[PDB]
Amino acid sequence: SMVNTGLPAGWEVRHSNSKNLPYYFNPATRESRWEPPADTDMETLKMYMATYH
Repeated sequence: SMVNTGLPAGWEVRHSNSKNLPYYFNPATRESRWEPPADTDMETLKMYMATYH
């Protein structure tokens, strides 16, 4: 997986095998994020989170 995300700096989009949402793994802290938080960069996500704009 090789994408740009305006996620908070602990970014890495993972996703469940059969269940339908992603989960955002932090590599540098043992933690994860579920939906776009206040520390996120929506501008750098609008180019990501939607295909048509």
